[PDB]
Parts: sequence; structure tokens; C-alpha cells
Amino acid sequence: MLKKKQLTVLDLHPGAGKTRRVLPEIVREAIKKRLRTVILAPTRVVAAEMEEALRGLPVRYMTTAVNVTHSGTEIVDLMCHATFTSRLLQPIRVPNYNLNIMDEAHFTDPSSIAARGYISTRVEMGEAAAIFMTATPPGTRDAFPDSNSPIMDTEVEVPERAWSSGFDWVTDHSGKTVWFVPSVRNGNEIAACLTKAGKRVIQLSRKTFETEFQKTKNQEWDFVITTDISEMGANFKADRVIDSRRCLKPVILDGERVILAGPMPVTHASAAQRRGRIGRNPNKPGDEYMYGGGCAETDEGHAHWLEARMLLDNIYLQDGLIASLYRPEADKVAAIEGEFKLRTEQRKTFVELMKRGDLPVWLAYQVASAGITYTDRRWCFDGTTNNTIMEDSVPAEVWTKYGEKRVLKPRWMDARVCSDHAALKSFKEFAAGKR
Ligand SMILES: CC(=O)Nc1ccccc1CC(=O)O
Repeated sequence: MLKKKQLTVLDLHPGAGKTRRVLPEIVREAIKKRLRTVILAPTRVVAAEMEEALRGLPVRYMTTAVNVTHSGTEIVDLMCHATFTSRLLQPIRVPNYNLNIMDEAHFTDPSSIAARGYISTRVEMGEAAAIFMTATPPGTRDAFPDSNSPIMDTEVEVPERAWSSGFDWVTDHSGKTVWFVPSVRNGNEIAACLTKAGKRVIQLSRKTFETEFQKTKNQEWDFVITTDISEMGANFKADRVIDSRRCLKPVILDGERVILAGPMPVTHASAAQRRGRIGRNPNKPGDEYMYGGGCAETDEGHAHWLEARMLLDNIYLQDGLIASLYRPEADKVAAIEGEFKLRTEQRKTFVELMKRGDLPVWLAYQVASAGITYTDRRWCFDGTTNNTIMEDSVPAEVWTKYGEKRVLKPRWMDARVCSDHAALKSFKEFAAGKR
């Protein structure tokens, strides 16, 4: 695995011990061979789990999720997928890692896709080795992979709204259930209906995941209601998964706006990861997977692959060369390598709009490529009437940095900035000049 020019896909089934057994073996071999190594965790939660699995090995934890300060002598770095891509974009030295390990390497957030592109390009160039750890490599067609224990798979209608009757199987269960919903708003309605029926519910989404995930250990619960973020190595003591088999797809229309299309079917990889939350204990056979729809390859034309190209066009590789997407996922977007390469000052703007601005990649790119500076928020207010953002069926309003009340009407509309109350609150704060 550890030889230059090799990319290994460690595609053991879910719970086969890729993180807890195989990763520490790889790290011990890497240190023996003096390979400068990076380990990429999808989340802070997984970063903390890795520290436990690697405890006592010389690993630098480039994350505040782990309260160990680096001794200085480590040649193994551990950071999140997003942190890797972020450091590549910033005017900060990232070492030439000889060995690049990505855990949960199926993660389809733009920074993860970009990280795979950069790493796989380095391996193709003969510069490095890589290991991508995932039960579900890109374009897997198998939603029902092997498990540590037999799973009971049932195709069943799954509610996506509050229900009064017709779904007794949902609440008649005594065990713990992980329920995958297509969106935060959809989870909120299901969570409220379960709470009304006397159930204890924890909700997880990207913005809440570190804080809320701790509740699954610290409090008793009957249901976890989660978006797709729990596909990225989130482990639960559960005996049932309920899977809507639905997700939202960000889609760029006419190069000019992003909508959240769907809900629509998940990929086979997503379905397999959702199911793979259960069947993990060889001593507890007959965990249940209830699924409410089919799969489809809805990553085709999904904005995250175009966003990954926008990141990779803006990462230095060598002279004017630009990293390609990892070959198995490179057809998910129709893009020209280099089309989104920005001049130095616009690139800096692009980076800050993502890092400090917390804007989606696509929207950051529109603003930076227009020659707008990071603090210039006029574009938040000067869009067409149909770009008006609504809050409880009235236009959303903010006080501008000038102290004027204005309707929020961005020049470029990206539905992710108002997908839920928390998103819209953040975007209002941005439009107001508050970060
Ligand atoms: C603070 C620490 O002990 N390790 C480390 C080393 C190098 C760069 C950044 C970090 C921390 C971080 O990225 O949060």
C-alpha cells in the first residue's frame, strides 16, 4: 500500500474495522518507513475517535477537537478533510505528504471531493501514495453490502410528514432508531410528531453535528433524526435504521442561481452508508433497515462536483498545472480544468468569503469573480425582485452596515443560504456586515 504511485481503495464493508484496526497498522508502518503522512477525518467527531484508536502513536492533531498539544517530533498529521483543502487554498505551507490517508473517503462535500482530486493527481504524477478508506467507493452500485451481522431489509412507505395513522410500525418499536431525512426542515416535522407521541428525539445536521452528536452518548433517546451527515462514520448504539432514501440536490440553473432540487433518491453509496449504521454487532443479528424508495446516481450534475472544480482551479500544484478530480467521480461535472482559476486578489476574496464569510463555494466564486471585495455587501441587496429571500412568507429584512433597513435580495441566489432558519440567520448577519 505504502509505495509511491499507489492509490489503494480500502473498501472493506461497513464496520469491518478500517478505522479501529487497519488505520493504526498503516500508521505504524508509515512511521517505520519515515513517510510524512496525513490522515484526513471527515468530522471533528471522527478526528476524536481516531485519537483514541491511535492513542500513544506519535500523531500531530491539527484540530481543537483533540486536547493533545503536538510534541514537535511527529511526522504524522491528522486533520479534517475541509482543513486540508482550506490550508491548500491559503498562503500557508502544506508539506508534501508522502502518504495521504482519507477516512470516510466517500464524503461528497466539495472540500472532500477537491482533497481527493489533489491527492489522486499527486499519486498519478508519481509523487505520493494514498489510501482511501470507504465501504462505498464512487459509482458503487450496491446499496446492500455485507455487514458484521445479518440485517433485515424491508422496502416500506416511510413518512416524510407528521402522521396520525397508517405507520404504527414506526412507534411500536422498543429499540433505538436512526432515521435519515432529506433536510433539516423535514427532520423538524418528523421530530415534532415523534416528540408528540412520547418519543425522545435528537436531531443532527452539519451545523449542529459535533455538539448534538454528544447527546447520543450523554442522554437516553429513542430516535436520532439526521440528514446525510451521519453517512460519514457517525456510530450509534441502534437496532433500526429508517431511511427515506431521499436527499436534496444543489443544482446550478443557467450558470446564474443554485436551487435545492428534490427531495430525490439517494445514491447507492449513500443508501449503503445509511444502512451501514446498523448490522455492526456480530452478537446482535436482525437489526432492521426500513427503506422508503429506490436509489439513483443523483451525484450526476450535483453542484458539489462543480464547486470542487472551483476549489481545485485555485490550488497551486505545479506551475500552471491543475489537479483533476479523482477519475471515478470526474464525469459527475461537465467542467474545463482551469475555467475557475482566479487572479491572486480575487482568489484571496474567494477564500475569505468561504472561510470567514461561511458562504457556499458557488456563491463565494460569483462574488469574488465579479471583482467585489470581501466587506462590500451591496450585492446582498441589489438583485432582481425574484431573488427576494422570504422569512415566514414576508421578505427577510436586515439593517445594513449603514443603518438602513433593506430587503434581502442578493444579486446571486444560492438556496443554501436560506435552506433553514439557522442558514438564513447566518446570511442576514453576513448581509449586515457582522462578519
Ligand atoms: C495545536 C497543536 O498542538 N497542533 C497543531 C500543529 C500544527 C498546526 C496546527 C495545530 C493545531 C490546530 O490545527 O488546531
